Amino acid sequence: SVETNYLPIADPYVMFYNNKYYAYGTGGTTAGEGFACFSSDDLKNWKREGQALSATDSYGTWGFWAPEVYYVESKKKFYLFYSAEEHICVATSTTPEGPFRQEVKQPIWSEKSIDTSLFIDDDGTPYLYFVRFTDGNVIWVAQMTDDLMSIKTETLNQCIKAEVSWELLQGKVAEGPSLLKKNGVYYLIYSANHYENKGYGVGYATSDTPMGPWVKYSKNPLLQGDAATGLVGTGHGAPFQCKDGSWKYIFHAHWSAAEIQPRTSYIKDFAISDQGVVTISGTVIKPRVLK
Ligand SMILES: [Ca+2]
Repeated sequence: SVETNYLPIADPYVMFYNNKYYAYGTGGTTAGEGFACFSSDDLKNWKREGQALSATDSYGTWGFWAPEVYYVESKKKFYLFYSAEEHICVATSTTPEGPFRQEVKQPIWSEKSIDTSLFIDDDGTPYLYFVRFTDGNVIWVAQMTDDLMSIKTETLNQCIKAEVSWELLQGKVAEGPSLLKKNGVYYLIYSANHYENKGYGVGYATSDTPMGPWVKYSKNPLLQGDAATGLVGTGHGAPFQCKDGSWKYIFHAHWSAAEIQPRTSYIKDFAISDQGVVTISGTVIKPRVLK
């Protein structure tokens, strides 16, 4: 039977671990503030796994946004990177579903920041992408310490700010970073505009280093509303590999053309060509939750 005909989260992230998809996003919780965990075998039908993170096990009581979860081979443990009260935080778990907890309930650093996304390079060096409120919402990067608990502030670098027309429909916002490396090029995939705008959209930038400098793709945006479904407010997503070796891009959209809330998530195809061009395309998978 059907719980809901949607995947009821915003700012979605998918981890493919041990032949199983695991989704985490903003909202859709059933046991208080924090993050839920959804799992799936096929990307269409999802089941709830429980409350991945409870507010009592973390810094903060409000604003649990934009979670990403990674199995770190180096540490043989799961790491949940997230925002809480407009600060960036990290919790750990021995399993994909949780409970993710902080031993000490504090953020990574003191400055307000959101939209954490981790990248560990071929070198073994960890990088954290996140938003600082320096000139609108701006995507920054810094190298992390070995324990993935702190950033090295001396490595702070500015990545992307809202500059071109499609990125300045509402407010001054570049956010929801995602990093992928392919054939020596680092691709920073991000969202621009206030999420409430129907023109929330996804674009990318490239660089020969993980911390820039960055050149934006000339044909951005990659995704700014899906034509076939009429989904609008499309953004804050994540790329991920599938069982068969192809890629997909999970993202949210407004509830409908009339109402923003509650945002829900959808899946399209994703790829980086041999000539280094990124595409988000294909018929939208409209996920649902079963019990
Ligand atoms: Ca994210």
